Amino acid sequence: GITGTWYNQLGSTFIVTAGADGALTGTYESAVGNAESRYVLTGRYDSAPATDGSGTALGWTVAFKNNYRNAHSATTWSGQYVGGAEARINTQWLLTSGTTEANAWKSTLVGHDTFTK
Amino acid sequence: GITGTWYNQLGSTFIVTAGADGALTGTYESAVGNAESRYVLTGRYDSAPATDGSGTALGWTVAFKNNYRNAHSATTWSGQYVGGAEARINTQWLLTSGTTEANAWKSTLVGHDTFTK
Amino acid sequence: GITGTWYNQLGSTFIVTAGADGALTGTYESAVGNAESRYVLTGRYDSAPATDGSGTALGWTVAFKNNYRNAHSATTWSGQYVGGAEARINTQWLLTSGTTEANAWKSTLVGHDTFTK
Amino acid sequence: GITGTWYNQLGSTFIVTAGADGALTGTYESAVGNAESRYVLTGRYDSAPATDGSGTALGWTVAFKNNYRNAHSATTWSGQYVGGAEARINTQWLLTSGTTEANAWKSTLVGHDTFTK
Ligand SMILES: O=C(O)CCCC[C@@H]1SC[C@@H]2NC(=O)N[C@@H]21
Ligand SMILES: O=C(O)CCCC[C@@H]1SC[C@@H]2NC(=O)N[C@@H]21
Ligand SMILES: O=C(O)CCCC[C@@H]1SC[C@@H]2NC(=O)N[C@@H]21
Ligand SMILES: O=C(O)CCCC[C@H]1SC[C@@H]2NC(=O)N[C@@H]21
Repeated sequence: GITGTWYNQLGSTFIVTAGADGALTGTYESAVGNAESRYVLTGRYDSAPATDGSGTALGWTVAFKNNYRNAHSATTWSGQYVGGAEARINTQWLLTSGTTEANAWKSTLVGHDTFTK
Repeated sequence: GITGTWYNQLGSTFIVTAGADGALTGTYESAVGNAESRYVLTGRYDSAPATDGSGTALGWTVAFKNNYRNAHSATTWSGQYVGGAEARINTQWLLTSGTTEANAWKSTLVGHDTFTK
Repeated sequence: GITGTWYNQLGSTFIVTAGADGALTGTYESAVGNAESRYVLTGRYDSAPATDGSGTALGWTVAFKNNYRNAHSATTWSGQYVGGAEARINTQWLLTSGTTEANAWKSTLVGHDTFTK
Repeated sequence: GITGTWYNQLGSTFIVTAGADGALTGTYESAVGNAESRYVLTGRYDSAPATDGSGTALGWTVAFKNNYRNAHSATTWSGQYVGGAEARINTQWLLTSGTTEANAWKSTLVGHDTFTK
């Protein structure tokens, strides 16, 4: 279900593997922003969701540093996986950049991503 | 540095190790909500931040499922390590609960936690 | 342009008048939550947006109290208006409920609504 | 108890009057950002809050355009008034800037301000 290759609305690619333990591991490639090639991701998901048609809560983090460049930022996605013919992962994210103390009021962007297979 | 035992304004406890690879691993114990005992966390951080006075960007995730309890929820903290006169982690977070499609509009809480050692 | 009747993805109805002052006034009707009938809204908008084809910044508030009921809550929508053939208002919102101090950590939901005519 | 002159952690100044209907009217002056002098604000508040110790839900908007400047941006504050010894208004905010479609993913900042009398 959650494991596989997903794409959002900006065209970024989320490649993820959901493990026994509730662990998420894989790779993120952004189509936008100060980003090039793939980045490591890690996260967690609820490995025993409610049985009432509820979705599956999950979240993951990407620090946008790889061998090619470093944006000095990290993003976390919070959302849920909804399985089925039209499987989706619906999220909201927070992108925090390293700022000085004086600019910290402006260090965090908020947005929402929708991923489909 | 980031490795260590941190507490937030609620009294929750964040125990982390920062790997040289940009990995964050540890446990989280919440003082509030539908939680008891400790939860695995996993995250990422900028392992080569700027030194221009800027903080260190980081994020992590906790799914609130352990051997004791399952809240069917996942929270992500996005923020930055500030190495001022005091060690501090300022974050904003997103908590998403598993919900049916009907209730998805009301699935996600947002807040802000500050951590000191 | 902004002035008109708008509907979001949940089926809520936003009727507003954009004033010369940069004032937004109207009524809001939610299809979801603890709400019946129309509610008073007020907001503001950039009455002189960039000419580069950027959208128009705006926001508005609704306290969910009227003669029918009082949810002891208030939402604020923050976003931009984009004109043309398929004019749209894309927003993110914050919904804060009155709580005790002990429960302030869970007082605020976050979401996103997209409005069309 | 909401009416009056408030200051936040950044040094911004917030002058409000709460109307009986449940209106919020006033001016806002920002210590930071692409801002100078006063800005009209407007908003709503729960004029009939619970009487169990809960705060009063409120919200307000500021479009950062005035005689002096236009940032092509709007901020909304959502949160609650905690009355008593140290009157507080705890908020979270969304700041949206007019952008083109291409940059829309990065148009919104999120933050939180604490105001005191
Ligand atoms: O009630 C649940 O669903 C478990 C949530 C755990 C508590 C939340 S996570 C964000 C915030 N920071 C904390 O230390 N506790 C709350
Ligand atoms: O339940 C309440 O506290 C009052 C109803 C709030 C409904 C919310 S406001 C954000 C979202 N957009 C809508 O059109 N309805 C919901
Ligand atoms: O720079 C702009 O686009 C306009 C000024 C922005 C000031 C922001 S609004 C949120 C935060 N709280 C404040 O008191 N000031 C900043
Ligand atoms: O700081 C940067 O510019 C690098 C990261 C790129 C931004 C992101 S993360 C949220 C959004 N979703 C997505 O696929 N790309 C952008």
